[PDB]
Amino acid sequence: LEARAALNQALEMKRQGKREKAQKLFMHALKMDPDFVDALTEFGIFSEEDKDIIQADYLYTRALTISPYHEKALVNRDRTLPLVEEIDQRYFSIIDSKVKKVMSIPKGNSALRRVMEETYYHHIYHTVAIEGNTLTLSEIRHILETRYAVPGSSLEEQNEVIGMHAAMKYINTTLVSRIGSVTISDVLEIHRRVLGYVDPVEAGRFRTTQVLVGHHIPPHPQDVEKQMQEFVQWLNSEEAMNLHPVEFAALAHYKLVYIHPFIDGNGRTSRLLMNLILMQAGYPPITIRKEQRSDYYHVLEAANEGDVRPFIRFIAKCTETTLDTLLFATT
Amino acid sequence: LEARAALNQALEMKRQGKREKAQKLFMHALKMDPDFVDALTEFGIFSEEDKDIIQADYLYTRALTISPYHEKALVNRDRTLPLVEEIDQRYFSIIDSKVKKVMSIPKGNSALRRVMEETYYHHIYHTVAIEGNTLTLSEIRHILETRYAVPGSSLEEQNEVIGMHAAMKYINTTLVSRIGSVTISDVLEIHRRVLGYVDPVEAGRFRTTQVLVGHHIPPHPQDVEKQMQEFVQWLNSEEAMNLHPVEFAALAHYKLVYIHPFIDGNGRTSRLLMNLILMQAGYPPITIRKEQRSDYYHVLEAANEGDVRPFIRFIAKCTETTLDTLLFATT
Ligand SMILES: [Mg+2]
Ligand SMILES: [Mg+2]
Repeated sequence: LEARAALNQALEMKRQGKREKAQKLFMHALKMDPDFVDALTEFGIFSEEDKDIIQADYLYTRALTISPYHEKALVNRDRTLPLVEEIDQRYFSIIDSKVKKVMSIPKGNSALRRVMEETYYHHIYHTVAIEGNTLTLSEIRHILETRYAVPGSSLEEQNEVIGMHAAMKYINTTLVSRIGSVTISDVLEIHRRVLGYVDPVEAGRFRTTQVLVGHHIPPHPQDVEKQMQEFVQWLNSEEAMNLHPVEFAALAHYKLVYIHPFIDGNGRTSRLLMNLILMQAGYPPITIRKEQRSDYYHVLEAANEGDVRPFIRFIAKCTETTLDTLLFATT
Repeated sequence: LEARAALNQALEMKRQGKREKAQKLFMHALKMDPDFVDALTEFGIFSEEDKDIIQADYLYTRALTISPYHEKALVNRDRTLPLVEEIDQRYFSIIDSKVKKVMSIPKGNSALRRVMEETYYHHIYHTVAIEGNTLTLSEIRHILETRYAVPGSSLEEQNEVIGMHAAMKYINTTLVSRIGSVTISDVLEIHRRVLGYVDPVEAGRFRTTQVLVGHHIPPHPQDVEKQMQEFVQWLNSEEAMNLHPVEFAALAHYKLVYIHPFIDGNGRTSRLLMNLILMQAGYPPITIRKEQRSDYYHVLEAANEGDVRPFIRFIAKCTETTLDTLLFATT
């Protein structure tokens, strides 16, 4: 048991007062056994000493999903759960007050006008770049302003960009202002534009083949439609409307990605649905940056393994970064 | 009546023995009055002297569609109608025997192999060039071989080309060899690929707005579906199967263009349907050349004004040119 060995080194290393070695030893131990209950528990206690309550609670919560009767994780989780709820609520309150300031700024303001036009091309850049698109911000600007092809670049990559433009224009023209319930048709019409210029056969229609997505196996094609019916019901439900808008938008994003209803364009379509929910709640649209790709996939994995909270927190931080930029620009 | 004046000059000019002036004077007169019964009749008699029986009969036939009791057109038409039927049949027999020779040539032949690969890119070039696409044969070859964009050319123009490639590949993979009836779905699946990369919203769905096409007003959108049902019924009918394949393929082309079922891609889709019918009858695919555009539109106009025979003859000549090239190349 190299797992059981690595932990005892980590605990010894902590006792001595070497945080950095202990840190790595805890990580090494959980790489060797990701379901190692005592390693999660002891790394949690360690994290609380650095004042990282959220991480400690994530670890205790994970431990219990494996061994729900582990006494040391249970006693600790019972303390941290209500505490982390309060910390998470307090962060939503900081976001709420930062949105109030941004909502207040006069609509004509020359600074706010400049920022919003840049973030349009910026959103297209990052949302395609995240899927492996190699086009630059300026190349994307050239494609959308002139409608002419960029030299020595794949037509497919350029068609992903005009697809994103057509989808966002459709959302802003037809959906953002529309009052009433979201429909499966709304999602199909978004996808039709996202993927239409790349794969017109598959655009606007459900995946017909089972796939692997990282370590995720999504619903079988035969179940995709019913899962999407249950999803849009949730989008229109009472409990969804009573969530904080950032949590509602984050969970809508995660649920759609989990279902993976299309052969491709699931990520791009989910990030558009997120921004529709946020904008309908009077939030600004947010952009998960190309550089955040690895963090993005890590919090999706944590959600798949049973805890969606790090994903929600990740979307909350993206939402705060977006607001900070707008406030800064108009201050 | 400048019409009545121009004719009398033409007749006088013919009496004297000046064919060229008379020719132009007859044309000038029919420009001024396209329904001028005596001008059509007298130009017909003139055409018979040059041994142009087909033109003379076209003119007599046109005269009678205006004035069905004009005695001089009627006596002439009654003579030329059965004669032109025989001449048209004899041309179909020359085409039939030229197809027999081409069908015979060994399938492995290195010369036949070379020709057919060139005509693929050649077909895409002419079918898009006819619709106003400014891309060159080599630019089209670069787009389809590399999938990379050509410098300083519109994405739309390049997407028309990958659409044509996807449609032709689909036809050859799924339709050409398939046995049984053609369906409306087959036509929608062709259109889905033809227009999918340019207009994914409209690809594979019937026109929802009334349009003008030259001087042609097609069926109103509310009638498009029923007209397409009647059209595919005709495609699968007994009378269609008993037509000469060239006449069947030409009339299928004309009927679909007349209905104009889509917002765009009607021409490209009709030329594909023509080549599917020809190839299923063991004919080679044909290409209406960019340079023939004006002749093409002239015979479509003659069909709209009540005589489809010049259109059928035009497709027959295109079919003979195609065969002559193949025979030449392998001789
Ligand atoms: Mg590049
Ligand atoms: Mg050019």
